[PDB]
Order: sequence, then structure tokens, then C-alpha cells
Amino acid sequence: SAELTPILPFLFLGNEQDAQDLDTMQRLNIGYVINVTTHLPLYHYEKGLFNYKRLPATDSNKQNLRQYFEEAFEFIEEAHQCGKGLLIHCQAGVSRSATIVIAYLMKHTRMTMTDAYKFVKGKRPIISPNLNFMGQLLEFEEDLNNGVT
Amino acid sequence: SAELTPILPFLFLGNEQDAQDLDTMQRLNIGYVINVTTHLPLYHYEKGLFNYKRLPATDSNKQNLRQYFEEAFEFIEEAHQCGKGLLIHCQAGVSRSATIVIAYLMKHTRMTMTDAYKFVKGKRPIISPNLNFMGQLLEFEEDLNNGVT
Amino acid sequence: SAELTPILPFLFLGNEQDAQDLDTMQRLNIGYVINVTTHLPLYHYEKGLFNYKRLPATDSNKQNLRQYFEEAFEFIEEAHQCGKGLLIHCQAGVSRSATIVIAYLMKHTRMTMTDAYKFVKGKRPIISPNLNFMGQLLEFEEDLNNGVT
Amino acid sequence: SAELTPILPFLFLGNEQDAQDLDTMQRLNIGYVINVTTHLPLYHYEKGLFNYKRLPATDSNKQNLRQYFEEAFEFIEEAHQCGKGLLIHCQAGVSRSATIVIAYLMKHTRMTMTDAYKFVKGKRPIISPNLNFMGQLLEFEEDLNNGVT
Repeated sequence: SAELTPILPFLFLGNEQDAQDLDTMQRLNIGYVINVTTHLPLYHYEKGLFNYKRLPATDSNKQNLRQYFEEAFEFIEEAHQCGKGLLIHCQAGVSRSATIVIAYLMKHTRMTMTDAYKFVKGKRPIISPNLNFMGQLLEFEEDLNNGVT
Repeated sequence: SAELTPILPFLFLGNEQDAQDLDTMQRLNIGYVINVTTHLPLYHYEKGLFNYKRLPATDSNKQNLRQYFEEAFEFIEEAHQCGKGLLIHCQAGVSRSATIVIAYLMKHTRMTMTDAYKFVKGKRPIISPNLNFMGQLLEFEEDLNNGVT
Repeated sequence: SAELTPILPFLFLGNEQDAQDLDTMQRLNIGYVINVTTHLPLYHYEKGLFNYKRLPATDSNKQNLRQYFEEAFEFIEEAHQCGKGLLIHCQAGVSRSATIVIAYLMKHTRMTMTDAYKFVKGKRPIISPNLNFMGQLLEFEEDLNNGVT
Repeated sequence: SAELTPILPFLFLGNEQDAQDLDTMQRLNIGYVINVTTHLPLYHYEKGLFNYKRLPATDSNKQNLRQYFEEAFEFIEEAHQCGKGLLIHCQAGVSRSATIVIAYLMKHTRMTMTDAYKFVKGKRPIISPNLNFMGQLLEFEEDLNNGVT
């Protein structure tokens, strides 16, 4: 399967198997995990080693991900400001979780949607957010451009 | 091997190799060809069997295909009205030709983008991603949904 | 369906679906809703988040909309003077609600009836007030021109 | 967007780059151009497609733009009456051209300065600050509020 992807030094995009790799996460100084699924466990919750957030979304055509953008960015920024890394994952690292990372890059590194997509896809070539999510990323771009978030 | 792909009784999608299958073209009653590249030959041109239109695109970062939509739709319709089939092809991955097919299904059979995409990909499972064309289709969808002329 | 239409920075024209989209309304800083129907609910009334006004009109050939113009304008102006936006809707955003917006623009931005129509239609191409309403907009123009309101 | 900006059905605002987009101009039915610089070319002049007016300003300390308002309004109106669009452009930041657009909205659609500014910036989020033009618009607002001719 595809390896865990460093996006920034403190932000890693991955799949459910990555979220179980305790040794890798501790090597990378990860202290925060975002699980972008309704149904997966928070792996290693009971060892109390990470701070977790669930964004309980499906990968469907009606799922609203935009509603979770602000919360996710705040959590990435919490990890960032205290010098820890954050792992964000869904099942494959292809769609839900990639959409959140692209959006983070749009807001916080001011990349266009196209540039943030290519930035992530260059690092993790299997990403492919569904068209619903792609439409949300375009509306998010509009709203960022007009100062509307 | 493979061959060109039925989309509607009068509309077929294919790649570079598929366009060279003169036997399949005649059996499927294809009378019209759209070649969505600047550099490929008009296959079978010298035989004088078909009506051609070249849309001289590239599969590049800034290629505008929306500009050709109205012209391609008119030519599909002229074949439709004549009782002949039209093949639209580009190259391996069918990214440019699929973009125009999806557009035609969105405008003329009123499918949403996601539904037209799924309709085409169900028939033609390999569609190379192109973020630029995907964005032109999402904008074309917004325009159709808003009733823009 | 057509997307919600910003007419002015504090005035949005929409359909019944738009009036349910709580997240969009709060993003747009909407604090006021006008519902131009007799029979639809005031969506989200029970969350006590918006100020509402019902203009309980039908889309018929006998319906008097002029009688509601002054009330609607006062409400739009309440929203405007306190720095909030207003969403006005009927079922489709096509006829009743569009007529009210066109009339607001005639009185408060001094647009002719033709110019206010084209202004709204340019932003929301699906609008089409019925001929009864169009006749009322013309007599409203007369009364504005003569100072008779 | 990467092109000129609709303000009213017949009035568009843009920069140096936007003025060079001959396809966008024709598609939007722009027949008229106001170039608010002393030094830029009249783009597309040799094609004989458009009616031009140069307002030979600079974006400087003491540049008076108020002096051109009446002339620019007459030209906008001539286009409006003709059924054609008018593009007004200057350079990156659109400070001079936006000043004239805001002036026209204040005089002809009677928006307050702040509301006209917000209307334009909502459509065109980058407006370079110019304290001198802002002061001219504030004095023009006072004149209009006092009924000065």
C-alpha cells in the first residue's frame, strides 16, 4: 500500500494502516491524530499517547466536508504551535482526508486550489477526492478569495 | 484487445488506437469523427468515408476545452439528425474526449457532472484525471444549473 | 438547482432550499429572512437565529404584491442599517421574490424597471416574474417617477 | 477569476491584463472602453472594434479624478443606452478605475460611498488603497448628500 505522506514537517496524510503504526508516529513526533471517518476506531486511544479528533464523515456525494474545515485547521494549528506533528487519515488517504489537507494548504499557505491539489498529489500520487469534495474545494477557494470564512 | 466505446446510440468515445479501427467504425454506423488533438492524423481521411472536425487541443495545464463545447455539440447533433454515429477520440486516457462527452451529457441529457462522469466511466473505466478539465466541467455545471446562456 | 444569488452585499435572492442552508446563511452574515409564500414553513424558526417576515402571497394572476413592497423594503433596510444581510425567497426564486427584489432596486437604487430587471436577471438568469407582477412593477415605476408612494 | 469584472450588466472593471482579453470583451458584449492612464496603449485599437476614451491620469499624490467623473458617466450612459457594455480599466490594483466605478454607483444608483465600495470590492476583492482618491469620493459623497449640482 502507499506509504504515509509528509505534507509539511508537522502534517502527515495517511491511511488506516498508518494510523496503527505507533512506532512511526512516535518517530515522526506526531502528537495529534485526525480520523475522518464515522466508523473506524481511534487506533491506540487507550494508550493515551495522542490527542484525537474525529470528523465523522462518509465518502459520499452528499457528504459536507466544508463544515469540518475550521475545526480541523484549528487542530492542525494546535499541533503546529506546540511543536508536534499531526497525522490525518481516512481509510485509504485518497478522498476525505486529502480534501481536508488540500483545504488546509489553501487557507494557511495561500495556495490556489489547483496548486494545493498538485502539491499534495505530487507527494501522494494516489489522492483523488470525489467530485462532491472537489466542488466544495472550489467554493472554499471563492470564499477565501473574497474573504468569506 | 479494446475498441471504441458506445455512450449513446450515436455517440462513441475512444482513444488513439480505437480511432484506427475502420471495420468497427463502419459496423457501428459511425459517419462523423471529432479528433481532439492538434497533432494526430485524421485517421482514414484519404478514404473519404467520414466527416471530420479537429479540436486542436493539448492535454496541458491551461488548455481551454469549454471554448469548443458548442461547436462539438453542433457536430454531434448534425450526426444525430442524419442517423449516423459520431466518434470522439483523443489519446490514451481519453481525458480530452471524455471531457467533451461528459459536457454533452450534462447539457443535452441534463445529468449532473457526477452522474455524467459515472455514466461514462461505467462504460469506459480508464479516464485519466485532469484537474484543469475537471474544473471546466464543474464551472460548466454551475453555469447550466444557474441557467446561464 | 440554481445557487443562491447575491444581489447586494446585504441582500440575497433564493429558493426554498437556500432558506434551509443554515451554514451558508451564517457564512453570509444573514440575520433576516423574507418568505414570500403563504404555505412554506419559516425554516429554522425555532433556533431563534434569524428575524423573519412572511409576505403570504400566491404566484397567481390576481395576487397583489405591491401591497407588500413598503413592508419588505423597511425590513431590508433594517437588515442593512444594522450591518446584517437578508435572504428573500419563495419556492424557486423565480417570480414572487424576484418581483420584490426588482422593486426594492427601483425604489432604493433608483434603477428603472428595465434596468433593475436586467440587473437581477444578469445575476440570476432563471428569474421570470409573471405578467401580473410585471404589470405591477410598471405601475410602481410610474408612481415612483411622479412621487406617488 | 483571471479576467475583467462585471459590476452592472453594462459596466465592467479590470486591470491592465484584463484589458487585453479580446475574447472576453466580445463575449460580454463590451463596445466601449475607458482607459484611466496616461501611458498605457488603447488595447485592440487597430482592430477598430471599440469606442475609446482615455482619462490621462496618474495614480499619484495629487491626481484629480473628480474632474473626469461627469465625462466618464456620459460615456457609460452612451454605452448603456446603446445596449453595449463598457470596460473601465487602469492597472494592477484598479485604484483609478475603481474610483470612477464607485463614483458612478454613488451618483447613478445612489449608494452611499461605503455601500458602493463594498459592492465593488465584493466583486473585485483587490482594490489598492489610495488615500487621495478616497478623499475625493468622500467629498463627492458629501456633495451628493447636500444636493450640490
